[PDB]
Amino acid sequence: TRDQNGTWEMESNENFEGWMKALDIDFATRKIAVRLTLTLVIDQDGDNFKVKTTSTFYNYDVDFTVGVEFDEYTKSLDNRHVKALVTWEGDVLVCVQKGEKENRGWKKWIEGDKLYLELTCGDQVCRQVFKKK
Ligand SMILES: *C/C=C(C)/C=C/C=C(C)/C=C/C1=C(C)CCCC1(C)C
Repeated sequence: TRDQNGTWEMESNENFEGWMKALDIDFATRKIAVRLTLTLVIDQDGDNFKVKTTSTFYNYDVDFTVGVEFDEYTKSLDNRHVKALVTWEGDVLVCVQKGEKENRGWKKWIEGDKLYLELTCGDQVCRQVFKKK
C-alpha cells in the first residue's frame, strides 16, 4: 500500500551510527542520538506529506509534495544544501537529495502493520522498522 498515514514507533534501527557518520554528524550528537527510540508522525493527503520525527531530545519536521522538487537546507542535521525530490516507485516512496553526498536520500514503504525506512548516504545504509501505534 501507498498509505503511510499514522503514528509510527521505532522497533529496530540498523546501522544508524554508520549513516550519521557518513553525513558527518558531530561525534557528540551521535552519542546522544544513536539508540534513541524514534517516533514518526505522518500526515498524508494525496501528494502532500507532513512528516514529524520525534524523540526525547530531538524533534524534526519536513513537509513536501510528491513530484515537486524542493531545495532543502538540512538545518540541525548536517547543515547542507540539497535539492530534494520525493516520488513513487510502485508502492515505495523514494527521496533523492542531490548535492555533495552521493547516494543520499531514503526509501519508505509498508509491509503489513509495519513501516520500513531505509536511509542512505555514501556507502552506508541504515534500516529502520516501525510499528503503528
Ligand atoms: C520519511 C522519513 C524521514 C524523512 C525521516 C528522517 C529522519 C531524520 C532526518 C532523523 C534525524 C535525526 C533525529 C530525529 C534524531 C536522531 C539523529 C538524527 C539527527 C539523524
